[PDB]
Amino acid sequence: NYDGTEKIPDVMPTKIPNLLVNGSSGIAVGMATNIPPHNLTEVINGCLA
DNA sequence: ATAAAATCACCCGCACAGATTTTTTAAAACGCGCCACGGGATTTTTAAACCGGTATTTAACGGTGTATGAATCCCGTTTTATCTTCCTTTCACTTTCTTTCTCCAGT
Repeated sequence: NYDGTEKIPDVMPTKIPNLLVNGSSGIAVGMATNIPPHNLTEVINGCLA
């Protein structure tokens, strides 16, 4: 952490494709993102395919 | 000094609706000119009124069976009369800045 007295995970070991099913939206310097949500069953079927 | 409840400015990308701002275009206008058109004075011809008569074609009249016009009752629409308001304006007051007049200690 900032004081060097704790530990924080670098990334989560997720079982869910969260990015596609929930989307995202943010504004940065020189760029931006905009992603719509989706349906979980269709994403799972696509991953299996 | 402990409790209860509230409010606002800016940064970073991107897409779009709305508000100016040039730019182009069609209508209105002006000056000059010429010839198409209408006025005036003869020739010509034909549309309609007038006499017949005849042969149809219409309107006024007497029964039935409706469709609608005036009256009543409402509710959205638009006018008109009637309140409050923010900028213009001065203006007497207040405040604040600039120059001047002394004091005055020192030598």
